[PDB]
Amino acid sequence: VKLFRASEPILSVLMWGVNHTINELSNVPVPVMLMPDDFKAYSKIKVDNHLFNKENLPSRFKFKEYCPMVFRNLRERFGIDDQDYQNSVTRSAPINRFLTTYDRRFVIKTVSSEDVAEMHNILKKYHQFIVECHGNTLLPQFLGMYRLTVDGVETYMVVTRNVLSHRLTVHRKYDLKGSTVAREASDKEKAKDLPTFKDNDFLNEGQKLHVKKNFLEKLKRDVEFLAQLKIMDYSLLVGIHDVDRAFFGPGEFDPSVDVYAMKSHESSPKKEVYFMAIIDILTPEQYSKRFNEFMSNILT
Amino acid sequence: VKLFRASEPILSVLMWGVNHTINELSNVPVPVMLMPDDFKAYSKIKVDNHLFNKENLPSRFKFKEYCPMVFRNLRERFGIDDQDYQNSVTRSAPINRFLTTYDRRFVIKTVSSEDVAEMHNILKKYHQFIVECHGNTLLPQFLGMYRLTVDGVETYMVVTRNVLSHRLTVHRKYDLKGSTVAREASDKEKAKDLPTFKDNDFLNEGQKLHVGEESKKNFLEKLKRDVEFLAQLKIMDYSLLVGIHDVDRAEQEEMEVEERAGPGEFDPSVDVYAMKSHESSPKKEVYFMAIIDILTVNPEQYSKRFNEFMSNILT
Ligand SMILES: O=c1[nH]cnc2c1ncn2[C@@H]1O[C@H](COP(=O)(O)OP(=O)(O)O)[C@@H](O)[C@H]1O
Ligand SMILES: O=c1[nH]cnc2c1ncn2[C@@H]1O[C@H](COP(=O)(O)OP(=O)(O)O)[C@@H](O)[C@H]1O
Repeated sequence: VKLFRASEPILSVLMWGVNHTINELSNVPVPVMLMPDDFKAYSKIKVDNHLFNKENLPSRFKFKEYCPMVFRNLRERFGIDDQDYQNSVTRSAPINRFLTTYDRRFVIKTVSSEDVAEMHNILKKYHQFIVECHGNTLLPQFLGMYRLTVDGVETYMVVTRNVLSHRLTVHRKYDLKGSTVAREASDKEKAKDLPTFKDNDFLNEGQKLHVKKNFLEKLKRDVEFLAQLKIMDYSLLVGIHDVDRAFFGPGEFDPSVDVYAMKSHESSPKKEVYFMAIIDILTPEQYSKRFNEFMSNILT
Repeated sequence: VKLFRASEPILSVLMWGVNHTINELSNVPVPVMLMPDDFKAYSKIKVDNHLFNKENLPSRFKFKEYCPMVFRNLRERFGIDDQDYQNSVTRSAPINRFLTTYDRRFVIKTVSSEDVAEMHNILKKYHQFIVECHGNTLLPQFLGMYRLTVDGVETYMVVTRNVLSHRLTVHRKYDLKGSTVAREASDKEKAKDLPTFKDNDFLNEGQKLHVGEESKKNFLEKLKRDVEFLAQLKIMDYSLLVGIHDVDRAEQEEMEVEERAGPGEFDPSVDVYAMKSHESSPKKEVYFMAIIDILTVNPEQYSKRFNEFMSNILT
């Protein structure tokens, strides 16, 4: 019984809508492939109850899903079953603009109208690039994109698969950009429960990441693709888990789930698990090489 | 997997709507009591898809369900599972303004906005009546009420359980109102396949129904209670619907079907208006009898003439 009980009502609508749209899709056959119109399609639902079912939902709200068929296909190509996606969103309210599902499997990012337009401009090429990868890629894995309307105000959301592990506590996080600029953790951010250490502090800390080659074979392909689409401003996200810090076990992960995880070599000083993926690709060619250059020199 | 294919877009929308509201309702807990708000409540849904899922449904439609908690309670009080109700509407398109679900269990009547308003003004007394008679009534058993919007046009629909069996063929039917006036079926009507006969057609045929004492008296007690209730609401124009099933004729027809390649027994949990004919009766028959057309000569007077007529309708 899905009472859509959430820490605030926009999350109740998120849960209701993902539930609703995924059930509707279970009544829509999967095609022999996608058509152009699938890349221009949307679904729209306006809910207007009166004295009914108001305990957790609002009485009036809207939900819009951009390109349901394309995103259902992507979900398939990334190895995610729709009912799993549905349960990760609906079984308990998402948690903390960036959210995660209760099981930390997927992350929900608030985006702008500009970003939604940008994904529409990239979508057919993104999808064919993922067809040609057989999904073996470091780009964000886009699972769904929604517009919610609560109390008159529209909110746009993109759902991705999580870079970090949904089970293993992550001990240090870095947001690398490869720039010839000055990205460093702010003193306010440096005092966070878990800091986000941008580019400079990765070399001012001295962390290396020890292991090998298939990774760069995939990354070069990715950033070539992003530059060739005039995308800039993207970051690479690195997460460090210290096994030693510490049923189930330490350093133990499922690679079918934590798709980006990577075990450290025996030669590493500490026993570690790394997680690595590209993020924030909704906005040029120089940016590619510089960026690649930086990460060219993270691995040992 | 449910395509909702139907001969008309409105039926498709009806199937979608019953599916949607029943599944929504399954996420809503079943209340201890009903509250008064529940009798003014409604659920609205407005769909505008674009290049998406338009094989069977329209891109744009609306669906409204009246007092859904109240009709869910009613369903439960008439022994009808919600899951079953949605399957009868959604597994296959309803058929032939009157429709029936494919499995012939439920009847869907297009009605008027005034009918919806009348249902609203009587619903709370109707629900109390059903509660205090435990669903034992010849009145209509109302299961849902909806408003569909297709091509900018609203259509009101009331779902009821069938007076007629979902299995046993009906070979005669009468619509009796007890009126003093000459109710008779037209040449047009009397030329249909299953013509719907009226009062004087019933009398000129000298039809009488032998049900036996026990179920006769159950029927007459039910009917006294029901039409007293109706009269206390200023409701008229309602009829008794009687369908007659000829067991022997059904045996012959079914055998003629089998040749092209129990008997007279029914389930009273399902065919709740069904009565066997007395052990010592001329033909082995099964009747189905109920009150119909409830949303609208004094009302006390209509009650009186009606009851005195239907009292003599059977032996
Ligand atoms: O998939 C994720 N899992 C966990 N945290 C993430 C994930 N994606 C982004 N983050 C966190 O939120 C931050 C915002 O990243 P992003 O570059 O997409 O936002 P931006 O447009 O403000 O630059 C990341 O640097 C990191 O702190
Ligand atoms: O429950 C039913 N099962 C089978 N036929 C029905 C049922 N209800 C109504 N009918 C058919 O519809 C006819 C008219 O019904 P009703 O008197 O309620 O509508 P009205 O407002 O047009 O007079 C009935 O006399 C009968 O022919």
